[PDB]
Amino acid sequence: CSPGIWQLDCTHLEGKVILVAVHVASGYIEAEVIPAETGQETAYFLLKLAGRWPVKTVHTDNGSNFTSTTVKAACWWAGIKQEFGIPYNPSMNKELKKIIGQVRDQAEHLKTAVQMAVFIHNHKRGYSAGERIVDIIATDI
Amino acid sequence: CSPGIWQLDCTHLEGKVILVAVHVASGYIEAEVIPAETGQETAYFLLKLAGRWPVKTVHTDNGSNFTSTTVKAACWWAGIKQEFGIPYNPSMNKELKKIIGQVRDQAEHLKTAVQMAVFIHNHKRGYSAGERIVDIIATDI
Ligand SMILES: Cc1ccc2c(c1[C@H](OC(C)(C)C)C(=O)O)[C@]1(CC2)CC[C@@H](C)CC1
Ligand SMILES: Cc1ccc2c(c1[C@H](OC(C)(C)C)C(=O)O)[C@]1(CC2)CC[C@@H](C)CC1
Repeated sequence: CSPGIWQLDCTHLEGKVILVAVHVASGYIEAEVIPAETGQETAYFLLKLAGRWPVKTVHTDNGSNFTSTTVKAACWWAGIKQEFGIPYNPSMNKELKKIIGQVRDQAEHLKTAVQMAVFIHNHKRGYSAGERIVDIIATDI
Repeated sequence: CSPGIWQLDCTHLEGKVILVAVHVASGYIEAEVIPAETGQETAYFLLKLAGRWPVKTVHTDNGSNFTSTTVKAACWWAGIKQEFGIPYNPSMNKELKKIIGQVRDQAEHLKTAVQMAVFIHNHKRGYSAGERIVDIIATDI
């Protein structure tokens, strides 16, 4: 609901790892294939994300993702706090996997199809996710 | 001046290649270390960028960057045209290298320092580049 909240999760496809970041208020997605589920990969991704968008808090469906000192150092440097207002009651990852499968045959590498699917998701329409995120953030200013 | 214009260039540091994308109207930067100056690296970067921002035209200071069929295919799929309104009369890359040098000792890897410098650049103040780009794009809507 708030404009600075992002949710980060990893999902798996074709034996590879996809890190998926969702801007909760807009549905806008940032995703990319990473070599492994490691603290260093998560930390580097957070640093990239935080330099491109105003990231205030981060949530996840796997709390242990954020236990490594390397991730904690990346949140510390970027001024990112953990999100505590989003409960866990056991979506976009399935929508993303659906789009990836639709375009998968158009690219050789999974990482390319992932970026094609991010493009499709963020620009699909009644605004698009890419339109909503900028309107939410700009309005917050 | 127009909200869909980006300029892409590669610069070199520590024997590595930095791809730098600048949103011309705002000064907002996206940058990352890439293994080599190749058409495939440029194409993948453009696909990523185009899924995150509304990219209409792309300029560069090295026209031959955009001659590979692989880059042409990435522009074709994302609907990106070449920018023809920005002449070439022989800046941000120097500002970026300045910031990188300031933070370089705080990280082991150059790629990390680059993302730290992107963060510093985009959030430095009279708005910041990250504030201007969202205001420009949102206003365009
Ligand atoms: C390797 C490779 C070779 C050639 C082409 C592609 C690629 C993709 O890999 C890179 C993004 C790293 C260049 C891929 O994974 O096939 C295109 C078309 C032409 C790029 C644009 C895409 C929209 C379609 C796939
Ligand atoms: C390898 C490595 C190991 C440990 C730490 C870091 C790193 C950096 O590399 C990754 C971003 C890939 C994790 C680096 O290049 O040193 C930090 C602190 C702790 C991450 C946060 C940064 C703001 C400072 C450097």
